[PDB]
Amino acid sequence: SDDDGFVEVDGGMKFVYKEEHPFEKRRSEGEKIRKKYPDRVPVIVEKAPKARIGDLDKKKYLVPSDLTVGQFYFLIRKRIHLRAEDALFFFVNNVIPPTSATMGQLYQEHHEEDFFLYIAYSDESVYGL
Repeated sequence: SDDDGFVEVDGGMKFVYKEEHPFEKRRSEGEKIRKKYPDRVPVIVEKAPKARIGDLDKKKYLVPSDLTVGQFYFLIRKRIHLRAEDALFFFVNNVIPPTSATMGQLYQEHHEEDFFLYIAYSDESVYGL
């Protein structure tokens, strides 16, 4: 007992979506949309702190699970009208996901307790820079 160790609970990253939608309501929607569309995953995308980059009109995406991170990357780039030479990086829990992974795998490994996957985007490869 002298060495009892804390469990470090992971809350994920800060999102406006999480501040504006009560957790219990988020979890209800995440569970239900996964039953409605078992081959898709619900995703929240928001601009990271200090990013200097175009705004993203819509934060909520219902994504076929077999689409890759790289495909979703080009989708988001197009929605913010980024030029090809401009950078865009995604972060899930402060880590850049590999482009070859499926969105389904990223969701399975990293969805939060509300059954959403949370992605932040930035112009920089360091979250918050």
